[PDB]
Amino acid sequence: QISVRGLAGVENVTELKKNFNRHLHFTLVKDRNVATPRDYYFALAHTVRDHLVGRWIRTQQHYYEKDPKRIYYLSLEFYMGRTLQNTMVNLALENACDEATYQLGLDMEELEEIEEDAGLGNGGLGRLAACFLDSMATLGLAAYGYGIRYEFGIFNQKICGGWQMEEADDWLRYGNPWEKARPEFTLPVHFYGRVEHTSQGAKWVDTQVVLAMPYDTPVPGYRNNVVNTMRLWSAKAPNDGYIQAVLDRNLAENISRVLYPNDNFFEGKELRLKQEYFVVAATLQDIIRRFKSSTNFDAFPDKVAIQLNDTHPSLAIPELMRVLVDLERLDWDKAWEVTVKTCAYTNHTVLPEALERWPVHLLETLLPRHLQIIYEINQRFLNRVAAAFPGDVDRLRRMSLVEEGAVKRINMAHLCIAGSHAVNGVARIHSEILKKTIFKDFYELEPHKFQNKTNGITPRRWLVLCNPGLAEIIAERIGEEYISDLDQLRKLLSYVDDEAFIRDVAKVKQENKLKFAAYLEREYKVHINPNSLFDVQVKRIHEYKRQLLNCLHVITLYNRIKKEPNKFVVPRTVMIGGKAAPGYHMAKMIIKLITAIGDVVNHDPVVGDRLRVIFLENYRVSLAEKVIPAADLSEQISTAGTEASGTGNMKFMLNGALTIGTMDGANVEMAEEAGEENFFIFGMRVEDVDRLDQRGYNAQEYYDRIPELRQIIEQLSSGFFSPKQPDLFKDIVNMLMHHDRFKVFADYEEYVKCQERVSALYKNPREWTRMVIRNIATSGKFSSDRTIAQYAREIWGVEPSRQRLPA
Amino acid sequence: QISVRGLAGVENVTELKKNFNRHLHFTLVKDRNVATPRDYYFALAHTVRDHLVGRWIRTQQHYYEKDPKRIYYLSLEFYMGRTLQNTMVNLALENACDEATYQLGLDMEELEEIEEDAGLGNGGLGRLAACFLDSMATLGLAAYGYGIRYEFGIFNQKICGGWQMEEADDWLRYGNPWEKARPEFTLPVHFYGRVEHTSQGAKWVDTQVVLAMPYDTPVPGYRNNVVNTMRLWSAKAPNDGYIQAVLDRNLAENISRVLYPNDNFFEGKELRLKQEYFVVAATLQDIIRRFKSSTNFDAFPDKVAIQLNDTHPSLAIPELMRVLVDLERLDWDKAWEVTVKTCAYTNHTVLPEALERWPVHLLETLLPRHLQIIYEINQRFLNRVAAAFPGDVDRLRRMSLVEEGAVKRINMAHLCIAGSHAVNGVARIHSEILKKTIFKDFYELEPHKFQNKTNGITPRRWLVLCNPGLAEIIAERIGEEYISDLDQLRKLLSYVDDEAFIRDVAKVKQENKLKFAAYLEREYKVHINPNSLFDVQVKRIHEYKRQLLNCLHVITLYNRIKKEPNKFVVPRTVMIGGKAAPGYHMAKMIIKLITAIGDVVNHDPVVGDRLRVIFLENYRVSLAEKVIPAADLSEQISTAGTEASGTGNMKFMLNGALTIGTMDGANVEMAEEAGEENFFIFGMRVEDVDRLDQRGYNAQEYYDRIPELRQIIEQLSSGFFSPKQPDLFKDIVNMLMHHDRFKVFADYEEYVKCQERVSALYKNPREWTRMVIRNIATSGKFSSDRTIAQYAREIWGVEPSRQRLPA
Ligand SMILES: CC(C)(C)c1ccc(C(=O)NC(=O)N[C@@H]2O[C@H](CO)[C@@H](O)[C@H](O)[C@H]2O)cc1
Ligand SMILES: CC(C)(C)c1ccc(C(=O)NC(=O)N[C@@H]2O[C@H](CO)[C@@H](O)[C@H](O)[C@H]2O)cc1
Ligand SMILES: O=c1[nH]cnc2c1ncn2[C@@H]1O[C@H](COP(=O)(O)O)[C@@H](O)[C@H]1O
Ligand SMILES: O=c1[nH]cnc2c1ncn2[C@@H]1O[C@H](COP(=O)(O)O)[C@@H](O)[C@H]1O
Ligand SMILES: *Cc1c(COP(=O)(O)O)cnc(C)c1O
Ligand SMILES: *Cc1c(COP(=O)(O)O)cnc(C)c1O
Repeated sequence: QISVRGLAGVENVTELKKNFNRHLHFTLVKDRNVATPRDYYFALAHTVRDHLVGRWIRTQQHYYEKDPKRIYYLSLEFYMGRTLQNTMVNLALENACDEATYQLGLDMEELEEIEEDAGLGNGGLGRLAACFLDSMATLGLAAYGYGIRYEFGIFNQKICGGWQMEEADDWLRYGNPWEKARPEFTLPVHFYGRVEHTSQGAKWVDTQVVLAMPYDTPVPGYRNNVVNTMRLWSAKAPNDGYIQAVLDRNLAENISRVLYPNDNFFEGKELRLKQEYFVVAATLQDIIRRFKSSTNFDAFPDKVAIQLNDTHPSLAIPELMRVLVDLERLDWDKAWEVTVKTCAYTNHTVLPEALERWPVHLLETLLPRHLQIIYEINQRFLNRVAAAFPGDVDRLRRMSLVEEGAVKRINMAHLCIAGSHAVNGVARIHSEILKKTIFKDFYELEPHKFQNKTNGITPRRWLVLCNPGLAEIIAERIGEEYISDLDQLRKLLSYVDDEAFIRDVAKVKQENKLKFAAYLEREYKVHINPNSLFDVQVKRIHEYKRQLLNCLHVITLYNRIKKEPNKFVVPRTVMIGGKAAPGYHMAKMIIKLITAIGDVVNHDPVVGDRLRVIFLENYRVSLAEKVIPAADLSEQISTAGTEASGTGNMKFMLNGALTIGTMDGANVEMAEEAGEENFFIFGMRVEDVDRLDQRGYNAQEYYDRIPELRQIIEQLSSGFFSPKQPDLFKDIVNMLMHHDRFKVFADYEEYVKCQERVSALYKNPREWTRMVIRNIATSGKFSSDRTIAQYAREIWGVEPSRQRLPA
Repeated sequence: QISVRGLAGVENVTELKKNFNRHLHFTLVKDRNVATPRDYYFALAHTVRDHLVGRWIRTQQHYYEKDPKRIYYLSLEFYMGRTLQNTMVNLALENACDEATYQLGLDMEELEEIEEDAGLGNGGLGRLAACFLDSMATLGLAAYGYGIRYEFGIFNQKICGGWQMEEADDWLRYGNPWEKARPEFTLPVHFYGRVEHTSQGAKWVDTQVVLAMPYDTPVPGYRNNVVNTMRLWSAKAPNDGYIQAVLDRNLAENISRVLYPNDNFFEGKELRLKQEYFVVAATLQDIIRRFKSSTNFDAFPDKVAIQLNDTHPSLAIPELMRVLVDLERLDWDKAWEVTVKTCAYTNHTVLPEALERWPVHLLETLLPRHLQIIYEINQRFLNRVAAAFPGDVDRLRRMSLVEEGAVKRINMAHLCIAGSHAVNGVARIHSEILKKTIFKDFYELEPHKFQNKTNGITPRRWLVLCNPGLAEIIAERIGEEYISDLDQLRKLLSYVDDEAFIRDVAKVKQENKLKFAAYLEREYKVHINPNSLFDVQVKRIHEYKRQLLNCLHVITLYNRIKKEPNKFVVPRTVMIGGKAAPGYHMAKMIIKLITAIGDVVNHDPVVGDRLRVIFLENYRVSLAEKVIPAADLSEQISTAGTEASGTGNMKFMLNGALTIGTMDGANVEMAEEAGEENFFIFGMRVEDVDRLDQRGYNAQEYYDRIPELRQIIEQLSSGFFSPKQPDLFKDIVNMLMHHDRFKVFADYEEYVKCQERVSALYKNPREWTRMVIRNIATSGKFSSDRTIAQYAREIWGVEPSRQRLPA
């Protein structure tokens, strides 16, 4: 149908059709008479998977022969989503599979909806790992993603009576055609035990063993025949009254059972610590095995890079030391030199409650040798600080890896900085804040260590796959090369006054909105006006992300309508979606508030179709691919200095939405690229937040001076949005009035005013679309290909390559 | 190589080779350079599996079209063993696969050894179900095997310091290529809750739900293109703080985790009760669904037969009533008529400790509605007894399904007789004992209900597969038809004086013994003399099976050698193998005794190679296929009246061993078929055991009157067989002297004398072999094809058919 989806050649279509039928018969053991749409999905999945295999085997043997430096990306999260369409796109099979399935009497889009998301992540950090895997394969790097194969990923979110309900994400129920179990490569991981000192060093003895079984998933590059590996570990009990002993195997296998869904507050839970060590210990054995199959560990950093995605795999640092010192018998200083040159650490937040600080007593019991190594790292590190800053005793206590107090803790971020040659933030403003605030002491000691690597998203999934209509109209003008070189989108600026292109951009958006409006009715029975402004905020529910500020605007619009009903206002569909961490009470209250506002707003006859408030249930990668192409306005309204980067912001920019946002995270660089005149910027900057903190933030002041804000707070308190439980939202009101860390009231006035400027522009479709074109055209910097190329050159010491491998 | 293994045509060999390579590449994701023998096994398994699929789909659709009466064989055990060779044999692919693999540079026999046994059973009862599945497919019956997919089958047995150690049988670790998961056909099973009475009958409410997910395994008939289904249920939790709730899913899924390995003593364990209901509830929903896809349940018994393998699935009876009465709204009397005509029950033991008697309080909590139904069945049944035998109050308490006492129990055997139209024993003597002793009252009420169905074994696995050499020399003389018509073996009697045939039979046995002698050295480092008499007792360790009597003979031979060292004795290799139930202390002591005897006997220089005692570790189906073809003497020495049938006895007879045994179980019919002169019969008959019980069994009498027996007991007591723990075997001595239920001493003298007659004949190879020929020639009755044909005609009301389906 469309050009960017590849060729539908007679020979390939014929071939796909027969392999589809072969799988339906031999693989699924079904005939056409009893086959369901799910059976047809699996037959297609296996057919497409066949095309990966040859390339997968030859890529991996190519690495064995040529022995390039290997990149190991360690993460507890890989938020992969669906694999079928992505595979077709990267292999140039989409039009051929569409044609083949059409000829068999099937709709491929319907078959695509059957696949479960691989939801092995919480949000941005997990999705970043997924985009990075795609870019690393596309750039021809010898890269491996290492993580945990959770049996249950992020919970499915049900909304019952306006409240979030969690249910198990049983994503493996019908099987996973993409993975290959490798039980032959199972490795032992040790826990507990004790440390024995002998003539020849320390020995870790009397341990309990858990087996780590790898499952490999192919990661195809974009049309370069490169297929890399994501290896995820599954926990297995070793084979050595009777009935109970067998049933107790579950205890060991619980390690890989479920993803921890708390993304707001660090809890030192033992099972989580086991998960973190499990991935680290199994992965490092793999790394060393592969290195030895190339005695001398001087070349180790020349052949290995380990990237730590946050501090979650930080135990890699003392584990590498343990292996080099205890097992390989290297002296401490040499082992440390190797470790530092091998490891690099990425930080994703400055919020203190989201930083890992493990109680010493847990590490003492679970990993006694690792604690000894950490103490030794700390002593040697603090000797360097003391020599650099003589007599500065407070610096010594501030920089210590060991935190004293009620309970002693290890600061995993401090461990990571000490043991890494590079530390990066994820957007320019974020990396600056790190140097000026929480890691200031470390920056003063080792300035060379600190870098910025602004985040990005893959334009394969986040344009070509989810928005083929926009990809096509772009390709008509400038060709197809931009898909792996997103900077080429700048060429679109010469079409900003092109009447045909303006109309096409606006047409693609309208089609996306109609399609999403139809999805909503079919799947959830909710009716929206497709001519309204699609006002979208989708992301995990957090106080810092300020879904509450959005809520206040929505109520303001409602109250204004009720005051002057016969006055014209630009119609809006306000959509808010995202999951809340199960133990995050305030986030769960915010979801309830959103639905409660909807219950009042959506049923007021005076409002009509001029304002609709919808909570988007079960927000996940597959839903993002649907809603983002349909959005007109992207809400990126975190308190300045709190959102390290954001990546959803970039997805919306690439897909033709305009952005309303604070000068926070990557928003700053986005506005810089597009021009501030083409962005809806409002609110306090970081410096204004700082000035307000020094003075003391008093929410009462805003309540007293803004009548419209007062009315909303009174409405909340009095039970206007909860008639049968008048005090339902008292926690929210109390927080806003007395202990709001994120200064919602302080940005209210400027936010509302900025929103009026948005409505004013939307009234002029031609100028709206021209501003959209200016955004899409300057979104090139935010490709994860750019991000990964910078990691490769500036941290890993390897050169990217767009050169194709033989098919 | 050999004729019975089929054709190796140029076209088939070429085809198998390329499909092997396709699976290695696309299915296993491996290249020849890194592939291991295990990879090669899996590639072959998938290639052979492909040939099943077409026939599997067409067999099942044929049943849907023709709608024949369906046979449902319900068992908690299916002792399947390995599947690869059996599949090749039944599909006539063995020579072709041998040739194809040879041309690829691989040894197929080596690849065969890689496959794990499906050890989903304990012993004879579980293996009977497996043989029955093979025969039902071979006889063209629309038969389904229904059971539980245990994650862990019968434990692997390790011997450490002479003691049995158990370890988990992780048979699914590398995957199972034979099964197909059918998650789309998952069904709910209910537990706990309470019973609510309404206007329209009872309702079972407030239950906990566990999901039953089916896995289907193909069961190919012998060269008839029939492929039936074995459906095994796996337990799954339904999808509806957070972390713990997810981890607690294990509780539900534990139902299908492990096979209970106690085959000696009934323990009323709750998890076992859950297993029994789980298989029954899921299976019956399947049966009813399939029946409704043919309102009127009058035709139900015309379209459905349910065979209960022991009382383990006895809950089928009240569950069928529950469904018909509570859900389908049939009146009680009609539902009962249907139930009785549908169900049949097979008994496998008369030993009271092995009979299921479930505590009322467990059933009350777990299955409250089923208990109500059982009580109602009992009241109506006892009203019939009272009308038939007026005033016989003791009969009423004897026949009750409810047993009064300290704890009230349900007698599941009584439930089965009441609710079945047919009750059978498993050998003629066994079925007679049932009528005369434990089920006498029931036989007097309903004589028509009671039948015999003498057990059998499949000649595919137990001759063609495990003993191809013997199968071939038989086929040379009489052709190949005997493989599915074992009675044709009678034609071999005209070759009893044929000098060529005598030599060939003796040659095949010698080759089998050399091969097994080599297996022992290679896998266990034990050295045996292949010219000795192979004296074999393999079966589960039980007091009734009297491995202890064998032990006493072995010590007698040793003591006789030590007394007269320079006297000639026929050299023997005495092999004893079998697992003991983990909680069966006496059985574990018996294993220790066997190894302890070996430790003394095998290292005495005076003995030389004249006597060797070996414990065969980890006895299982795959080991039986190796040792049975190598045996000269089959030990079948249970106390008369205790072994219901035996099936191992039949395996040895088919494979050219002579039998030493008591007149117990099927031994009686075996001796009848072969002629008593061609059997080594010794010991008390059932009547002699009865006379001894009435008198009172006093072991001291035998000790006092037999000097050779006294010496052995003194040796045991004094620590001759345990120098470092002199009192190690005190439990065994005490049992033998004071509380031996199985009268080991009473059969000692006749056993030893009979063993001398065996040695005398072995000294004359020609006459030994002629007696062997007489046994093989008359083993035809003991084919499970004969057994199943009798079930089909006399119980199920269906006609067998050797007619081939189109390929
Ligand atoms: C330590 C613990 C509380 C368990 C925890 C666990 C997970 C998270 C988590 O999911 N954390 C994020 O997604 N972090 C996100 O990372 C992306 C990518 O750089 C950024 O764009 C975004 O600004 C940042 O908030 C945060 C905290
Ligand atoms: C009730 C419980 C104690 C759990 C239990 C569980 C399993 C068994 C068990 O495995 N039981 C047998 O194998 N029984 C065997 O069945 C075969 C086939 O008919 C006969 O040849 C043989 O004589 C008989 O002992 C016996 C008892
Ligand atoms: O020892 C070897 N000989 C030949 N190829 C090898 C060897 N080891 C690894 N490979 C290749 O590398 C791949 C496996 O890589 P690895 O398991 O990640 O180390 C396989 O697909 C092989 O093609
Ligand atoms: O409704 C039907 N239409 C056509 N074939 C059916 C239907 N139901 C069952 N079958 C056939 O019967 C087989 C499944 O049988 P069942 O699941 O055991 O009842 C399938 O392989 C089909 O070929
Ligand atoms: C991109 C993405 C995120 C991250 O969004 P932010 O607005 O940057 O927090 C979270 N969840 C999903 C499913 C995503 O795709
Ligand atoms: C045949 C068989 C049995 C049954 O043997 P008996 O001597 O009849 O008890 C037990 N286990 C296995 C593995 C068998 O093959």
